Amino acid sequence: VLSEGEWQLVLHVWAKVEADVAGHGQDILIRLFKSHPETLEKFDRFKHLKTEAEMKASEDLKKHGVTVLTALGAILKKKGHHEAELKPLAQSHATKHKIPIKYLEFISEAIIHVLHSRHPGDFGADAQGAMNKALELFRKDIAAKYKELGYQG
Ligand code: HEM
Repeated sequence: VLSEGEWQLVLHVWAKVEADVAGHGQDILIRLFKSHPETLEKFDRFKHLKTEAEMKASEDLKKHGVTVLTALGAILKKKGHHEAELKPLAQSHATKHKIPIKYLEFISEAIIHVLHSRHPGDFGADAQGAMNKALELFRKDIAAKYKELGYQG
């Protein structure tokens, strides 16, 4: 359970992200795919991209980055009361996209790296710790739905 003070830190940096959703989403997916190449293989849509320059040039990758960050933003702004938003996401990522919880850890590390790069004055250690807690709460709740469905592994 995050405290109100921890949520305020999370949402204050998140408000900065919402000024350039697409730029952040590109940086976060490119970092995920470079750091953890197994993740790129889950996207039939992107598995043709072989270089960071090709990733940066892909408008369809930039579009998906916006989709991802808009869904994450809607979850964060619920401050934990996010059951309605997580249900469908867990369901599609377990049963259709086949994404292991570990890959949600990896994309959480990529988000935190990008926020620190782009927003260092609003992403000191207090805020990094709070964002880490928010993203762990996301993963915990998705993992419980995966387990329900037979995918926690
Ligand atoms: C913060 C974490 C994430 C969020 C909020 C998120 C969000 C979304 C949303 C909103 C969609 C489209 C609606 C749907 O299918 O449910 C989607 C699609 C998808 N996601 Fe995620 N996602 C996340 C992490 C991941 C990770 C880590 C992977 C792979 C490693 C992944 C793989 C996919 C795939 C393969 C699709 C379908 C893309 C396509 O072919 O159109 N997601 N995601």
